[PDB]
Amino acid sequence: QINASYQRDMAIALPGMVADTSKYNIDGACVVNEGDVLVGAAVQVVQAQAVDGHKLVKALTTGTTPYGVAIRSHWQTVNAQNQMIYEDGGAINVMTSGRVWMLSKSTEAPTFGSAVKLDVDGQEKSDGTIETTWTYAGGWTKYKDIQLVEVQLHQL
Amino acid sequence: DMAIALPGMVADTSKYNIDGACVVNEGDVLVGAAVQVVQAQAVDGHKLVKALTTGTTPYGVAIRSHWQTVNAQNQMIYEDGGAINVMTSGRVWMLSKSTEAPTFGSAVKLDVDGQEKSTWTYAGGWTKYKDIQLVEVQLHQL
Amino acid sequence: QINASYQRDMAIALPGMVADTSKYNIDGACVVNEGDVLVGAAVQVVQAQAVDGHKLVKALTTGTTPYGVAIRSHWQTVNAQNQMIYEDGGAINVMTSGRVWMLSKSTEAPTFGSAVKLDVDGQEKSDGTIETTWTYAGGWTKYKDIQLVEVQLHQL
Repeated sequence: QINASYQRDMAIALPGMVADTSKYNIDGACVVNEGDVLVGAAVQVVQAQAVDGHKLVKALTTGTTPYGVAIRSHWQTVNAQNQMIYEDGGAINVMTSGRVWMLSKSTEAPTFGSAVKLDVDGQEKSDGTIETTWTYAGGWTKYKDIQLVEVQLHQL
Repeated sequence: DMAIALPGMVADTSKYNIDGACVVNEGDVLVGAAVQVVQAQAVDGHKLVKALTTGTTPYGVAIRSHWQTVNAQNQMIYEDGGAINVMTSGRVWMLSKSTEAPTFGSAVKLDVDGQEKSTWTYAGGWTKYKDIQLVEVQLHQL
Repeated sequence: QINASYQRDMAIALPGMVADTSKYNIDGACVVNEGDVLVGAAVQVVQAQAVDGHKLVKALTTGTTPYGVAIRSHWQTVNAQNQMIYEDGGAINVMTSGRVWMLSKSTEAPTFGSAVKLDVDGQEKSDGTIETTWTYAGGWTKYKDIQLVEVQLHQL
């Protein structure tokens, strides 16, 4: 006959979400070429047009320098594979500097200020092959079986 | 006339970044001294700052604030257990122990107290105020 | 009689013009010393005043470190020699971070992300003897008998 009150907390992050409102820069004059990319994964630049002024990007592969991370957008993205993706032949929202949430494949929390190493598919890994100049921003969390890590980005 | 500058005060209005979600874990922090991140909580998002020690990587420089911190001394100080402003990118005046101005664009080195001994770079400002010998430092975020 | 209509396109850029509205930084507390500076060419620092605060700049020279690139302005520039120049003893708008259109004297288009090399006179050249931290941004065009190149400047 006694009443019961309960309490629940929200999750703090989603893949490809901008971590906070610090100094950031979005490179939005790019176009997806040769396939599709995942929100929360790194991309590489294929070529930059001399006159038209659009860069050509795709998912990261072996032996390629990353350029940025795709970020969430409720308008520019299409829903496929139960998640947000960017389809081929369309404008993309690439983040080049700032704090972002990234998909992870590691199993242990990282160290603040250490260098970020990626996997061959553009996802963070504690023992990846591709080396970057980015550093960890401190965040490390999970959303319903999806691991997320907070990454600091600076311009190339 | 007027004094030229004070420790912990931002030099110019160029690109700057200030992290206000921090707290002094232990001891007191002097305004205008470098700080380091002892522990960054993964979920809570707060950074525990401390005065620079031997063989550690600096993070930023504590700045002044007339409301966040008050003190009975002439010089401002951050008390233990209080929110702290730390600037991570931009030009700031800093405490120094050197006596001659170094070359412009040189890479500066930090003492064990958080001071400036004989990566951040020199910006070109070298003044004197009440025997403090401020130095102007450019901080980048890596 | 058959009616006719015509078409013509404008140019893309001008020497010394700011490329786009990405994150940039202009250092306006500078003074020109010992000579004239061409808009769209790199500059060097000869003395930074310790108390007054102004910086003394001049055209680039052999065995020196460049600081930035002067930009266009319709109020701070004098019209001499059928073009815009910065005269001696006047304030100059010097850019130290961002994308800019810069004078060039090479013959082949550059590759994205590679390092920039300068000539003795302060103009971009593919085999110059001066090393810079700057990179190429992909723009490469030509005004009337003038070559231009898009350059990304990082803060020194």
